[PDB]
Formats: sequence, structure tokens, C-alpha cells
Amino acid sequence: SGFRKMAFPSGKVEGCMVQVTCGTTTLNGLWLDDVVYCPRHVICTSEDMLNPNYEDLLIRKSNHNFLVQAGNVQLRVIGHSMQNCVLKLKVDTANPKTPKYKFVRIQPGQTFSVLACYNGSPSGVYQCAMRPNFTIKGSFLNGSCGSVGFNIDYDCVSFCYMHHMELPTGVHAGTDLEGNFYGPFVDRQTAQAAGTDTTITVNVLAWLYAAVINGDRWFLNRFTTTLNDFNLVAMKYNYEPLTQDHVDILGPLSAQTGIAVLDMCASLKELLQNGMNGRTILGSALLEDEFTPFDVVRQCSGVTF
Amino acid sequence: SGFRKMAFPSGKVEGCMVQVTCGTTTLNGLWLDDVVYCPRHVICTSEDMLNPNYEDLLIRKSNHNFLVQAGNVQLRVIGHSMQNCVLKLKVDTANPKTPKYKFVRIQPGQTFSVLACYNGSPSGVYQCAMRPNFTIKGSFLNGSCGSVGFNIDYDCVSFCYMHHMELPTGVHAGTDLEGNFYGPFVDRQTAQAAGTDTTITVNVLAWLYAAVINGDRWFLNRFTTTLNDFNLVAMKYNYEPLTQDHVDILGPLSAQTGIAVLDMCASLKELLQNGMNGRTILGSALLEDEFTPFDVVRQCSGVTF
Ligand SMILES: *C(=N)[C@H](C[C@@H]1CCNC1=O)NC(=O)[C@H](CC(C)C)NC(=O)c1ccc(-c2ccc(OC)cc2)cc1Cl
Ligand SMILES: *C(=N)[C@H](C[C@@H]1CCNC1=O)NC(=O)[C@H](CC(C)C)NC(=O)c1ccc(-c2ccc(OC)cc2)cc1Cl
Repeated sequence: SGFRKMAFPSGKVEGCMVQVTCGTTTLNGLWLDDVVYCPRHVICTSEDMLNPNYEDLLIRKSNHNFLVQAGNVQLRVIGHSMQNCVLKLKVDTANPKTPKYKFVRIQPGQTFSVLACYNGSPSGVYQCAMRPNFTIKGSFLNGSCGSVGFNIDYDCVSFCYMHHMELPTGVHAGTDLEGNFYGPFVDRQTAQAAGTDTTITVNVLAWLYAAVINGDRWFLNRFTTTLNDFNLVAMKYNYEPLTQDHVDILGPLSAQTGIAVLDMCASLKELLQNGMNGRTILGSALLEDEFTPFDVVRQCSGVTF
Repeated sequence: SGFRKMAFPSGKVEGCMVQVTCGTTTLNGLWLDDVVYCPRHVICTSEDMLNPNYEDLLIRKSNHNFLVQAGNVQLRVIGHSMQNCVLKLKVDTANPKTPKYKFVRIQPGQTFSVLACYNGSPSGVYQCAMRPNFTIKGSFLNGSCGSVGFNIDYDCVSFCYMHHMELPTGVHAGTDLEGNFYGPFVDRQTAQAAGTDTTITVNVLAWLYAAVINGDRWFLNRFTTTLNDFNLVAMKYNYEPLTQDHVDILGPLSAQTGIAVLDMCASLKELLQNGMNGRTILGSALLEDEFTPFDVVRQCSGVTF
């Protein structure tokens, strides 16, 4: 096809992954400057995970109870603090591989790369999207907590995600790098319901736009529509209501492809009702919503770092 | 679902990507020890690409005609040589970031990660598979030549691919790190037909096996079959004939899932004939063949580096 789900080069982020062990529990940590960030439920035993009292379990723990390993070397913890749901460990050495970074909280629909880590060593990288119900559909096993989601632009690394748990529906939930969970989720072993998920509409439109340059044009039609009428049929199929803001982001894409945004909305409208009839767009037989407009522009123009 | 296409951490490979400019043409290079590897058609002008005579165009070029840039620093070329279809540039400095590496030629069906590069700076990483017709379905633009495909195990980096061109059907063709093209392809601007592609059967079986642990079990049935009868229906649907060797690789997977290999073949057989009926396995509405058995084991057990 010529279009793939591709993640940022994980070079900068690999230099910050460390191992954090507390008692018998071990997970990944993010070593930036002289601080290491990790999920706070590292101080939890298997019995404590059913209903923890984190402020009560933390005070029992001390600096020497936290062992940080950066590969085969040891870090010495000279202070600890709880910020919401992340643990902050102050070490005596500043990470020589700390990049120009930034702690951001992303919005639903936005994408980011995930460096899946186990025991502080990188395992794999993949692209992910913040679902509108504030979950992510990742690939995580036990010991994956502490892995981070990040974006990179030019030279800066924006850490936006840290992994914490898996929901009963198999999806995943985590926090930003300040400990605040994405969504109405808490860190304890209880049945937690994610809301009714939806489809990021502006993302599907950017994907259909990407398909036009890459050869697939069979879904294109000659019908057009209006912004309202599209939203009326988008509500029924569990899609986000497109706004004038959404159209403005799809703007430069429509100027390159030469097909107006409202024309593209009509093609998706008919794709929504008429189905796919067994055909494929860009190799997929479903409608992809994990490509932002900026993602489509980045891959069809080749922005590097 | 709990299963994603995830590429190796690209940290080691980013340390070897350099820029190579010859005349007005520029592409990516791979800097290992004191040698830089790059596609040989860097010595080609736009007119020369229609039918080059590489040995005749090379002798006109000299050391000072090759400028290698490792970021903002310059490398000095102290010798050049043509190995098949790759150019070898000997520099005066050994790359300090050279990892433990190895030059391998992979077989059809095998997967590898691709670090897409432009002007010697990494742009993105994604998973790819060597199609049985010796093409790959990648995501490449102009200036992407010189990007490499690689696998990583424990600590070693096995470079298996270097990008060279795009075929009329939108797929891609390249060489190993010794210049030998994968398939019957040459480096010139002419209509080149890739053969009739097929579906890596042992890969689809490993994917259905991955779906079993991850929750999807609706495609499972109670019919069983034999190795022959499966192959007879695999030929008609353009699938590789499964061999006793293929079954042996799917062995440890069948022992974990507790379902024999031949039972799994019957389920794919019915999936092949009866279709999908609109259902989805692991979120996809098609049968994925870019997951090797070893890939499925690696992600369902968490092998790190
Ligand atoms: C971190 N290392 C680890 C990664 C998890 C585990 C496997 N896959 C992942 O993403 N994180 C955890 O184990 C956390 C720890 C909490 C204290 C934050 N817990 C969970 O991930 C978790 C929480 C609740 C349930 C659950 C499911 C269904 C229920 O009823 C049907 C009840 C509770 C499961 C899990 Cl894995
Ligand atoms: C490397 N930087 C560059 C990357 C290509 C270009 C865009 N996408 C890619 O993968 N490599 C090339 O441009 C090479 C150079 C050769 C001398 C190896 N060429 C091609 O990629 C190429 C070759 C032939 C055709 C072609 C297609 C159809 C035809 O008739 C229908 C005839 C020729 C196209 C291309 Cl892009």
C-alpha cells in the first residue's frame, strides 16, 4: 500500500529505562536527570493490591528499600515522594543520557509511541492512541508497568503516558508523568469499567486522505454533504461529532489532495452505511482511527529527527 | 485485543545512520566500525537511472566526491569499493556507537524491523516481513534509500535489509548488507515485475495461535484434518504448503495452548472457505501473515534486550 503504523525512533527513551525493585515487586522506571519515575504500586504486595492505602504503605518503606538498577550499575536513592499515582525517587547521579524532554498530558484521539519494557530493558516499540474513553489498546504483560508513551519532535521528547494496569475488557489504563490517571481509573485490583468507546472521526478522515495519495480511491464518490448531516450519521455509528476545529486540522490535507473536507465526509458516510463489500483500503478491511492528521502528514512528507 | 505489531527498540541502529552525498544525490548510510554502507545508485544522476553502467560511472568518482555526514560532523573517505549493489566507504574514524552486529540474509516469511531514515536522521520504525516473492510492503519516500532492516537478539543486531527501490505495484525491493538483491531485481529505473505473491501459512497459524491466548477463540472448531488435505486447500487459496518442518516450529506454541497443530490447520481451512462473516480476530478483519512463530512467542512471553 505504502502506509504503515510506524513509531518514533526509540533511541532517546531507551537511555532512560531503569529497573526498580521494592520488596519482591519489580517494575520499570524512567530516569530523567536525578529523578526516577515509576508506578507507585511497586510498594504493593499481592495481598495489598486488592485495596491499598498507599500513604500508609509508603511511610513503612525507606530509601534503602528502593533499589534502582541502570543496567548492571546501581543507583542510590537519596529521597522519595508520592506524586498522585507515580513514585519519585531522587538519585545521586544525573542520567548522562537525559534528552531534551517535556511532560505533557495528551487529549483523546492523539497518538504516541510506546516502548514496552520489562526489568528495565526495552522489549519492543509500537504506535498507540488515547481512546476517547481514556484507555489505550496496548500489548502489555506482567512486569510491563513503568513503560512510557512518548512523542518526539525535532529533538524534544514529550513523555505523555506511563503504564499502570489492564482493565477487564483487555484494554489498558495509565497516568501522565505527574501521576494523574487518564480517565476515571484507580490503581487497585478491582473490576473497573471503561466507558463506551467511540471512533475518532477526524483520525479516520485523515486515514482516508492518506489512502488517496497511496492509490486507493474506490471509496471516493460524487455525492458531497454538509457538516450537520455527517454528524447525524456519525452519532448512530458511534463516531465523534466533527467540529469546525476538526475540519481546520484536516485543512492542509485537503489542499494537497485537492478534495474538500466535506466531500471526504460524504465518502466515509457511505462507507459507514454501505459497508466495505469485501474491498480493502490500504490493506485493512476496517476503518483505522489511530492515525492523526499530523501522523498522516508526517509519513507522507518524511519529517525526521 | 492484547497483541500488536511491535518493532525492536531502534536505539542501537540509530547510532549508525549517517548521510551520504554524491554530486546532487543524497541518501542514508550505515556506519559500522570504519566502513559506511549505502546503496550504490548514489553515483547516479536522474538521466543515468534509466540504464546505468555502474562500473563505468564509479571509476569517474573519487574519494573527495563522497561526503559522509554523521550528524553535524564530517567523515573523511579514505577508500571506496563496489560490492555488488552496495557502496563501501572506508572512513578514518570507527563509529563509537557500533554495536555487536552481524550481516545475515533472511528467508521468505521471516520478519524484521525497519528504521525509515531520511538525510541520515531516523524518521520512524515499523515491522516488516520478507514476502515469498522477495519484496517487502514498506513505507518509503524519496531519499529513504539506505535505511536498513534489522533484528535484535539479547545484544546482537542482525542487519538483513537495505532499501533500494520501489516496484510498479507499490511494493519495495532491496539487498542484504552484501549488495545481493532479494529476488530477481536490479537497480535501474525500469518496469520490474515481482512474482505472484503468496501468504506465509506458518505465520497465519502462529497468529491464530496468538489469538487463542488473547481471548479470540470463535474461529476454533471441532473438525481436525490431515497435513495433506490442508495443503490441497492451501494451494487453491494461495498459501504456502505446510511442511513437517513448519509444524515443528509451531510445536512449542501448540504445547502451551494445548491444541494440536493439525487441529489449528482445520480451523484456518474453514476460515479460508467460510470466510469471516464480518467477525474480527485480534481486531483485524483479514488474516495476518507478518507474525512469525518466534514473533508470537516473543510477545506472549516478553523477551527483552
Ligand atoms: C504492571 N507491571 C502490571 C501490568 C498489568 C498486568 C498484566 N497486564 C498489565 O497491563 N500492573 C498490574 O498488575 C496492576 C496493579 C494495580 C495495583 C494498578 N493491576 C492490573 O493490571 C489489574 C487490575 C484489575 C484486574 C481485574 C480484572 C477483572 C476483575 O473482575 C472481572 C477484577 C480485577 C486485573 C488486572 Cl491485570
Ligand atoms: C532511494 N532513495 C529511492 C527510494 C524510492 C523512491 C520512492 N519510494 C522508494 O522506495 N530509490 C529510487 O528512486 C530507485 C533508484 C534506482 C536506480 C534503484 N528507483 C525506484 O525506486 C523506481 C524504479 C522504477 C520505477 C518504475 C515504475 C514503473 C514503471 O513503469 C510502469 C517504470 C519504472 C519507479 C521507481 Cl520509484
